[PDB]
Amino acid sequence: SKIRIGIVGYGNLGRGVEAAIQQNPDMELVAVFTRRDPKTVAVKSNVKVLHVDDAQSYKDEIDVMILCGGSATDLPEQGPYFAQYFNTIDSFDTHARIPDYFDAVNAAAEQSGKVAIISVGWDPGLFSLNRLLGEVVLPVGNTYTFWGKGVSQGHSDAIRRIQGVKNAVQYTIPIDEAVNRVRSGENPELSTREKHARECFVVLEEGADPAKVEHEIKTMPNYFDEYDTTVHFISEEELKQNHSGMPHGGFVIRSGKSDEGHKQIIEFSLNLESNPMFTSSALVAYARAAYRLSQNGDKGAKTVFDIPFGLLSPKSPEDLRKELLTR
Amino acid sequence: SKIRIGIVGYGNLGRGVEAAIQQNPDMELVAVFTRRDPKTVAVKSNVKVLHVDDAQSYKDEIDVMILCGGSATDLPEQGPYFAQYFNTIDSFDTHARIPDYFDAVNAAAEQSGKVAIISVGWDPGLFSLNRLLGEVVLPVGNTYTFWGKGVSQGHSDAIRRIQGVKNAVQYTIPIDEAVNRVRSGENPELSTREKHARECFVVLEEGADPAKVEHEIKTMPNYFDEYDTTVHFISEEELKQNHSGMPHGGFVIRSGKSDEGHKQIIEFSLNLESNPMFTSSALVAYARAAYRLSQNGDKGAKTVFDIPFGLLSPKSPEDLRKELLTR
Repeated sequence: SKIRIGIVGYGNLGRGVEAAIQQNPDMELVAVFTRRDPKTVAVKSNVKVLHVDDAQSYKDEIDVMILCGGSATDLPEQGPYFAQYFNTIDSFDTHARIPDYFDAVNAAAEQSGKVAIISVGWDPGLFSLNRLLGEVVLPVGNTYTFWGKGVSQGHSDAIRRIQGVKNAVQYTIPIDEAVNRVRSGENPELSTREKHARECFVVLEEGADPAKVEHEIKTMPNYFDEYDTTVHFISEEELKQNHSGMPHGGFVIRSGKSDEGHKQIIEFSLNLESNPMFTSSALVAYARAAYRLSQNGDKGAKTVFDIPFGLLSPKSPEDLRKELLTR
Repeated sequence: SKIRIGIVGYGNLGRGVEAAIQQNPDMELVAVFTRRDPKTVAVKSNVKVLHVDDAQSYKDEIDVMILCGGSATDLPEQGPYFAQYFNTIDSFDTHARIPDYFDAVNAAAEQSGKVAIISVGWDPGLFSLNRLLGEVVLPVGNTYTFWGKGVSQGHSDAIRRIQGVKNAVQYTIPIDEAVNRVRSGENPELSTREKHARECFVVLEEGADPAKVEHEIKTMPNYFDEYDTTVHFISEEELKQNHSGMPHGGFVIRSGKSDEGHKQIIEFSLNLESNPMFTSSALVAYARAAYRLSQNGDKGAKTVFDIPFGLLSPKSPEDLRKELLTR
């Protein structure tokens, strides 16, 4: 029998999960859940769409609910809410709130006897795994994480909420000189501004003051005041033509030394033409783990740090040992 | 209380473990065990050296025994032998024997209620993890593993067993063109001969026939006949001067696609100035896991596929969530 997946939220992430389920034949999409009236949400695979208030009635129809919502508002409620009725996966990515979200999700999942895996994706998720690995395998050394080149939704949206901006896309861009110094094993000390540049393409509103927009962008706290930021005004057509993708990538590098002074370097890198399609394929892999864990009577909140990779595969442990352990 | 480690075999690996223990303050090396008379084995940290026949008398003195022997003959007996009396880690790397070694070690570890983790290292080990990850995150695409540039002990030793060769060192070397094709997402079909070249430096015995040595090297089954192989005869002094390191490295790459055609690429790469120092730094990380698993009543044999990364850290699960989960 197939692992029965439900999706909450049908944004780029939910649409990404639906596509990943197409590539995971042990799985089937039973339902999509939305805040919206169902009738307004056109699901490509033509599965039933339903309102989230109905979801509790599907407790016995779904093995794993993959929560596709944002972290600022959707997850803080949805994580604990759905953990009461299903095993869940989410992409929660808010640094300062992780301990609280975890405790919250965990309390509900313990209560319900369900498995919740939070903060899955590539960062957090894959990259977090690699920060950890770097640090345990090479305890004397330094970890560097770089993001990009690619489109940051959050920074794009930040620019767009400026009055005077009609639309925008921002690229987060590792600065080469900084990545080469890391790669070449110099173990540099690097400030925020030395690691990433930011590059913005902006479509002005009628009557805007460019200089004022540029100024609000470059002096915005958190988003841009710590980085070299460039701004470029272009038309809507240009924004659609050249900046419609959601590529991204990055790398986690650990550079350390043996106790006899040998320079050792670990690098895990990603180069994605679709960020949300990637993130969502990870979500679905982890759903498999949540299921197998649930099936062995496990429960509670987990992160990627608690999940053995074998559980992510449909292949049996024997076949993994046979096929992938070496050569 | 420190985690109490014993080492069996004091070649490059065991000496690597000793160095890694210096970098892991939750650990202490209690004993080295050898086949040799102990008096012939000079341990740099001046820990006691003992004969392997003694080791059983040490079961209540050691938490984890890290087996540093070769896979061709030491491990196939040592794995099951020591798994009767301790938790063990090993680097078993013989593809075709893994299912049998696993079964053998597992039987003993189950019987004794001990935890054995086999085939740890960078390949197998880290790279195997990344083959697995690639494949579950990106189910539609291709995995490629390359090794080097670096010194392969096995191929060096194979050249040295030729009559007429006094000594040698061989380098396994990713062929650039093949790696670029993989990196650029072409998903090429690649033969053995297309992925790696082999490069040999050879110090002839007095009286040797160079042409004949060269011919035996290049037509040797398994080691060289499937590859473009070059041979270079040099002196002993040059071999000491320029070919004394044990560097190595490589990468595992998955190139896949979203169900909508987006090209996605995962790469995990290593660049090591000391292969054995690296491999042994991993063994010691995993020893930590073996101990935790032991302490929670777990038992039986494991591979890296069964070990959650969290268990490899000395930091609590809480501190890992806080610190490494993002940013």
